[PDB]
Amino acid sequence: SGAIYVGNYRVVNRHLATHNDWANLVWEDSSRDLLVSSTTAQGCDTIARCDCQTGVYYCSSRRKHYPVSFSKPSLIFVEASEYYPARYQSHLMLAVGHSEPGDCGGILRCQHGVVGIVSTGGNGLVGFADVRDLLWLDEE
Ligand SMILES: CSc1ccncc1NS(=O)(=O)N1CCC[C@H](C(N)=O)C1
Ligand SMILES: [Zn+2]
Repeated sequence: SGAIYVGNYRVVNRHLATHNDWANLVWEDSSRDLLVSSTTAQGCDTIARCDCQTGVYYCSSRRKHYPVSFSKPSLIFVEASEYYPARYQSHLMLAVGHSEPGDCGGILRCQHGVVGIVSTGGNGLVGFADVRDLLWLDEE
């Protein structure tokens, strides 16, 4: 579990969105595993606007933040899970690191701010849904 709180927005994995998230929906995209809802209080996270390929992510299954090297956002095949059928997920970055299903939502960050959230994994890999292209998270 986990979310990004920037401005009056809450960014979560689409597959983990609550009924309150859907009832206050701003934008969702199943191909990216992302959903954004509106919030009453202002959040403290800042979004990175950069092309870093190194950063640090939070792994809840280890209670630890790990430094990682990650690939550029791409279209990657993701196997069938209890949340989606086998499909191509877009804007996904891969890294070598520990992950378990419940680790989804952990933040990946660089020196500039939040880069994305854990979305996929398995066998010593972890995948992150990038958010750096969503410029509208910084306004309105
Ligand atoms: C951190 S997710 C994870 C980690 C380790 N083993 C396995 C997994 N699970 S998964 O990769 O099948 N995942 C399950 C939840 C939905 C995800 C999606 N974005 O399509 C796919
Ligand atoms: Zn950066």
